[PDB]
This record gives sequence, structure tokens and C-alpha cells, in this order.
Amino acid sequence: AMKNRALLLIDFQKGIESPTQQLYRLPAVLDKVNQRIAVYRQHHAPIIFVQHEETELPFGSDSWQLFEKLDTQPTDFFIRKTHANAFYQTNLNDLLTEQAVQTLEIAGVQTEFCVDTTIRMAHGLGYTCLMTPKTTSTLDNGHLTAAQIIQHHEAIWAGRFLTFLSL
Amino acid sequence: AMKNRALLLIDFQKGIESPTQQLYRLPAVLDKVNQRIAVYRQHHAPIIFVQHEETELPFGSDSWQLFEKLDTQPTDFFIRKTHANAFYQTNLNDLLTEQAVQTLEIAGVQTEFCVDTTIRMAHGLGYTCLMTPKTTSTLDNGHLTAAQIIQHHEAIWAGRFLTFLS
Repeated sequence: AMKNRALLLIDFQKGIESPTQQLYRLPAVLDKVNQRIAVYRQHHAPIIFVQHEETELPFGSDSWQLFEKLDTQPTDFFIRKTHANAFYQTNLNDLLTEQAVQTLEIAGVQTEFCVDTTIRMAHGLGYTCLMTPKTTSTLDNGHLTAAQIIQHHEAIWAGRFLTFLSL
Repeated sequence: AMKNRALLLIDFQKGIESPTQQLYRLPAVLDKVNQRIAVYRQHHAPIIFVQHEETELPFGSDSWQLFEKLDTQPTDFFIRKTHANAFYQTNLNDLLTEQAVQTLEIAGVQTEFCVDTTIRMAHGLGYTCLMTPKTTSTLDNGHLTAAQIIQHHEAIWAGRFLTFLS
């Protein structure tokens, strides 16, 4: 169950994240993600961080870096992306092939953008997708709260694209 | 602008659909789709109907059949699917390759399931995607109304996966 399996952690970067826009319940999401990280380390299973880069999240800048609270090691894998989709024009599919990964446990931000897209893509490419409950977050968007957006998308993913894990 | 381009019409089937389970503003959607179908025939451009099948929408059954109101012809293309993603284990990608299609104008039901998935897939496979405004529909879901769901998904898609036609 923990073989040919990677933890895929999407766009957990400081600058997602402005003073006026706080990600919904982020502290608890990062705590839950760090718990998964720790299980992957114990099993020596691959952990892959995806980092987005664009004009307002410039590559290598302080704002592009991963939240400090996340447990990273030089041993982890890092993918650079420029679209919501973590496979779109990236080295993601190649790395998964090189690592013999068929199963992806996915977490990150934002729920309805990069996370949703990468889940639909990964399922569509033939990967087996998994998710730990409460490991995505997003922002109130002026029409729906973060809570409503999260409820909506997680209900779409359950069963049709991925399985939610038990603790 | 009309070369290497197909109209991709998702899941316009009688059984979608039922008393109590009514698609938001469906007649107006099917009217606008028939307008686009007319444009495509004029330019001799491919029109592709996707039809979903499952135990509750059995393949070839009356419920699985396309809404009668749609203007189909024997000459159009038809794709069978089993999952929200119209590319997943289907011959969509092969047909597009065979027909030399790079641009897809996408319509159908339901917004947040098959249409959203097929859009994100088509974009991520490198197709250029387009959409006529008001050509998706879906159901109230117990948390969100059909209109809220449509507003939500269409706003994600705009600029990011596809361009709405002007």
C-alpha cells in the first residue's frame, strides 16, 4: 500500500497568501501535511513539492519559497510549474515514471484551481489518486466562502477521481 | 478560425435529467447549441457528440439516446464514455488526431463533472479550448444551486483553460 506511492504537495508557498487574503485554516492543513510527510519519510517513500512561478511569485524569491513550517529535506523532489496543472509543461510525469510511482497522495492549494486540476489530470493519465481529509485550502472568492468551495470540490473528487484516506 | 476545430457536445442525453432532477435552463442551452451546430455544418467542421453510459444510463437504451431537439446527422462523430473525463479510456484523442483538430469548442452537462473534467483534460493535453456563453447546465446539489455552480466553474475556466467566445 506504501510502495510505488508518492506524496504530491502542491503550491504550499508563502506568497499565496497576502496580508488581506489568508488561506482557510492553513495552520491545521500544514500540521496534517507534516504528519503525512513523516509517514512517507519512515517508509522512504518519495515526497514531491510543486512550486508555481509567475510574475507575482518570481522563481526563487522569498514569496515563491515553501512555508517555513513544512518539513522539507534535500532528499525530497521539487517540480517547477507555470500553470494550475502540475503536469502541464513540467517534468512531473517523467519524475513519476523514473520513480516507478503509480499512486499519488495529493494535498495543496488552491482547492479549486491547481489542486482540482492536478487531481483530474493525474486520474486521467492513469494514476491512482488518494487524499488525506483536510489537506487543501483556498480563499473566499467574493461569491462563495473557502468552506463552500472546499466542500464542493472535495465532494466531486471523492470516489470519482480519488479515495479519501482513513486515519 | 474555423479550420482544425471541432464542436464537442457533452452528454446531451434524455436520462440526465428526470422529474425532480431538472437541468437549469436546458431549453435555452439546447437552442444555443443547435445554432452552433448550424455554424459548424456551414463550415464543414466536425461536430462530436459524447454519450456517457453506466448501469443507470445503459448503453444504447432510450434514456442514453441524445435529446431529440438536437440537430444531429449520421455524418457527425460519436464518442462513448464511462467516466466524467471524455478522454479517459475513450477514442476521443485518436479521433481528434485523425481529424486534425487542435481547437475545441465545448458545451454540455453537467458543468462541474464531465464538462469541467473534459475542459481541464483537453487544455492539459494541448488543445486550444473555446466556449459559447450559456452552453453548460447542471442540477441544484443540496448545497449549491445550479446557477452558483455554473458561475463558479465558468469563472475558473475563463482565461485559464479556455476563452469564452465574444
